[PDB]
Amino acid sequence: CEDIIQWCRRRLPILDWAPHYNLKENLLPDTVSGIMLAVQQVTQGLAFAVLSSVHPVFGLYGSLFPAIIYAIFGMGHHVATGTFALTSLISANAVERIVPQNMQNLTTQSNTSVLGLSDFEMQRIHVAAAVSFLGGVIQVAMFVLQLGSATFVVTEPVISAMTTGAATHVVTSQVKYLLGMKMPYISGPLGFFYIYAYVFENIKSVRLEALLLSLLSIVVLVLVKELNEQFKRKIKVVLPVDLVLIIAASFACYCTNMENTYGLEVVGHIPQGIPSPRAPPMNILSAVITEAFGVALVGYVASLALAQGSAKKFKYSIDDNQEFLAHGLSNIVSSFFFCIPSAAAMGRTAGLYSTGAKTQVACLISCIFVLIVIYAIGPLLYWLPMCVLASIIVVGLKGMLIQFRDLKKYWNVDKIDWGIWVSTYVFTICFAANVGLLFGVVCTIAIVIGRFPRAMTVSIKNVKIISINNPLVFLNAKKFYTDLMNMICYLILDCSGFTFFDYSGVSMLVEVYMDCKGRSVDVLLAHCTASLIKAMTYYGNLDSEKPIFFESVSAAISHIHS
Amino acid sequence: CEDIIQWCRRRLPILDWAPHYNLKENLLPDTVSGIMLAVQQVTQGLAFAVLSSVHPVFGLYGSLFPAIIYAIFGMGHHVATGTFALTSLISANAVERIVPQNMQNLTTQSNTSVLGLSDFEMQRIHVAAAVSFLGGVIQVAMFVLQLGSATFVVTEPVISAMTTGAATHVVTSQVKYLLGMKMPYISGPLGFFYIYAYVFENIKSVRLEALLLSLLSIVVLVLVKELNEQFKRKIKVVLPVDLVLIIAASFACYCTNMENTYGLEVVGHIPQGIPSPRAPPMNILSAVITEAFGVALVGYVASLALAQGSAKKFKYSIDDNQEFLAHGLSNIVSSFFFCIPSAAAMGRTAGLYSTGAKTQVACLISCIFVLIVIYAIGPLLYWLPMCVLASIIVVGLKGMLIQFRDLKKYWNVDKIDWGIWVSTYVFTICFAANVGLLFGVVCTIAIVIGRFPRAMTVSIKNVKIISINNPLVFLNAKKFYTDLMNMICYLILDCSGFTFFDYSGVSMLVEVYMDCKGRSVDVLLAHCTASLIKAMTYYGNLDSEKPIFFESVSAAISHIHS
Ligand SMILES: [I-]
Ligand SMILES: [I-]
Ligand SMILES: [I-]
Ligand SMILES: [I-]
Repeated sequence: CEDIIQWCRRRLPILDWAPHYNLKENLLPDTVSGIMLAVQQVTQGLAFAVLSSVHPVFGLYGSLFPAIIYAIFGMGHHVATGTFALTSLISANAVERIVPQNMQNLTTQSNTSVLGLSDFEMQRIHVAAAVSFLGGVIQVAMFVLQLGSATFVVTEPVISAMTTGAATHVVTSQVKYLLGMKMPYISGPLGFFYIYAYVFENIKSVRLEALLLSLLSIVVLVLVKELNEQFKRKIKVVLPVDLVLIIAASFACYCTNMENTYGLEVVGHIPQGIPSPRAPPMNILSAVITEAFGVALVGYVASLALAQGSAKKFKYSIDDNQEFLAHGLSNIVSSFFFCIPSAAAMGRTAGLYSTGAKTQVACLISCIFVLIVIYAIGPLLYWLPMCVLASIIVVGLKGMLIQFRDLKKYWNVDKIDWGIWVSTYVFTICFAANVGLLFGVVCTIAIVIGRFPRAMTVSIKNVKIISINNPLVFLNAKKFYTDLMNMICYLILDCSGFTFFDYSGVSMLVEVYMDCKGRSVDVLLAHCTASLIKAMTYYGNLDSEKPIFFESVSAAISHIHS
Repeated sequence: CEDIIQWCRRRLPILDWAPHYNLKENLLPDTVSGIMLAVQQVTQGLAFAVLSSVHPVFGLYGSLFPAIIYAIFGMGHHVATGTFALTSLISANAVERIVPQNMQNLTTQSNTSVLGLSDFEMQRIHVAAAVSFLGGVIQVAMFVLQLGSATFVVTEPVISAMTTGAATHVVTSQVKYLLGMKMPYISGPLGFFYIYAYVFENIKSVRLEALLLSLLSIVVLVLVKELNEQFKRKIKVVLPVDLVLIIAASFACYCTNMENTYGLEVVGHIPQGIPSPRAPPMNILSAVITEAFGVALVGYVASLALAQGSAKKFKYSIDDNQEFLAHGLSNIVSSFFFCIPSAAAMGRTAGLYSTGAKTQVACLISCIFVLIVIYAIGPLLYWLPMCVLASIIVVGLKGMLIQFRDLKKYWNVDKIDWGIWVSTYVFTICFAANVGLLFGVVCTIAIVIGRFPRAMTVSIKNVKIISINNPLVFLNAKKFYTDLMNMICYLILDCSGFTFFDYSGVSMLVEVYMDCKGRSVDVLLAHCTASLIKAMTYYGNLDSEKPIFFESVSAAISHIHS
């Protein structure tokens, strides 16, 4: 049928922009954006595969396949799917719990040892792929039963606080690389403070060379990135400072013995790869349920925020339910190619904004470059120090960390969203990002619920006319009663603003009617829609041959003159 | 201070009705109600202490102390605290899990064997007392932080469905006594069907004498109780059919060997009691957390419903937070006297209505009679068959079971509360009463939340005037936008019905203003309270020297004429 064809065409938004592509003004900016995004995605993939307690080579795969799937199935134009450290910090818990460090040695190194990797490295990527697969199927299920229409519960302050707290957590997790020391996997309901306790207790074990390298890299990156923004009118491009820093650090670590003399840590091997696809270990799909739910929700909300921001900024329309399908398909297809959970990072979107990308082609061209890294520039990334990579990551987290300035706006506007922001931030700092999101949503719903029984439900208009403003539900059913008995020969209830109700509202309206009848004051109603009339005539046994319901306030006023 | 004194006086409502008592028209009906309630409380205490997997003598204690404490600390007039089978069915789970049947034999019978009971009987009453104590402290804590104001979330259909399902469960639990067979403790997420599966698989083990006795008792009870109400005008009293049935059954079981010849089951010993108070075992207070929460919530909700019904019927005012304190104190004080969890049953309230009780004195006089049962009529309750007791209980459950007629009203009024009723009933039948209550509350909140983004948010009134009906929160912030852009030189937003908002509402209002400015249509506002003006001027950078906010619609109309 025609409707079936329309439905099928609505699930592939690429056909909306592929034939309409213009190679006269949407090619050069898209190409430049792709080149500038390739290095960002490569560095983020490496640093967030190390953050996910898997081999760094798998973050490179995480920057290739989900981007293609989202380009085919995604609605947002400036959304670049990838590694997204927020989900890596969640999958690391499952990876470290199922496969702890005590099985590091005495391995096989053969018997389906994919790539050139040793054993105990496939045991961890298998758990990560299982987490990705379960998160993808959860997202697809949430697409089937249309929960994308229920995304209004996640408000702006909750997402802002959760992302700021997660940025602080990611900054904390990179501290050991900037300092140069080694720490065990510390996680839990208060790991943020335990990490710094460990750092301060072992302050004599830090390496000065790593500290100076990280400080120099951070200073140079911040200086170049802040000087380029202010001089945008003169310099009409974006300076690739990250690429220059990576090349300089690698060349300085190679034309020395800085891996041996001044004991440093570098990115290990990165073998040339893309092996044959393999199904994830469905045996583990029962022990990673909570991590799968956490990634499937956190990644979706963080990516939907970016998609909605892009749609608002560039004046186009997106669907909150198509993002569910796009992200679920990305995760499911990626889990077969040894990929960690994927989502959209705000830094890549900000880079796309600053470069001038137009369509999803900029997110595809970068993939073409990532392939080149897999097969050609793979072994070349041996001498990049982890201090420089950590400096790059913490400088790129600036957009997420700068969201502390929303506190002034929330204080000057609401002062109730200010408290929600602060509570969500402290919960995200203490426990985690998913706990922070859940707490924020629950707190928002509870606050909005506890504000109906303490708000004015009627308005007196200048026989007296009383207009019913808000809908009459169980939330403000009793408050309505005491609102109407407090404002007491005739009475007109203008029900034009009375849209929807329930059993409690109808029962309370009938109770008000009978109580006013008992106190020798008549109650004439108004528009009252058409279902309200039926409900009130059934509940109150109201006879149809008595004038109670009128078509307008003027009709009731005319009925008074009789 | 005077406020402290008034606060302390508000916590003892007995002083509100003790000195104002009138022993002219509030004594004879109160005395008759007390006499007619004593036998009801005795039978329910016995049959609900057996239902709680403890000795039947402890249900007699459960009908004595919480009644006194609620009389001192309670607001409702026709509320009689006691055993309340709904809470017994919850505490039985803890009793049977902590102390299962396999240690019934090989006991000590000494070393602080209270009263004359064997051991393994104190082991169960200790667990029940711990459950009641923890529930009481939970209720007192819920009184401290004033959660009694947040009781509007529990609606009438949820309570009705939960009570009907629990009544069906209680009818199921008494089936073995009516039939005469014996069953092991069956409970779980589908125990209601497993009980009947056991009954049908062992249909050859039922006792005919017990079945005929139960059928005769049920028929006589129903006949007398339905003939008495319909001849209320002639018979100006309530016939004590339960007392006559108990005496007749006991006397016909004594002047025969019906405990031996036609093998029956009778009430065991009922020793003369009221022992010394003893603190409940605090070692167990960690294994009964869920049962304590279940009783503390179900009992409070089912008793608050009755208190509110009484207040509405007899035109007085109660406090939803004082009931928390009264019930918590009742449970805590009763836990020291070997009592099972306590609450208010609907049958006792219906009996109080039908007798003519006026104050809480009718709930105290019965206590005086219960004392007589403890010390004098204790051993006399040996030959009462369990078939007659089960018949009495299932006939008394008529008020709870008749609530199926609310389905017609809910169908003819709402059709959305009808679905909530049905869903809560089926969940209560499947799992339990507490699960049913939780599901009902969550379903009500979810349905009410889902109904905001699909309701009309504005109303055009006959330049064009558009009145803002509902509050602008995150629930209907987006729906408002598309509601106002769809209805599009001048535009007036009558903000009289606009009462409370949040960040999302203010941001959406400012977005509508800017978009209308871009489309060359001016937006003039209205009353707009006083904080809305500040929020809109801050968020939108609105200058105070431009006419945007007016005091009334007529002022805006006058501004047009310029
Ligand atoms: I990120
Ligand atoms: I996190
Ligand atoms: I009951
Ligand atoms: I139950």
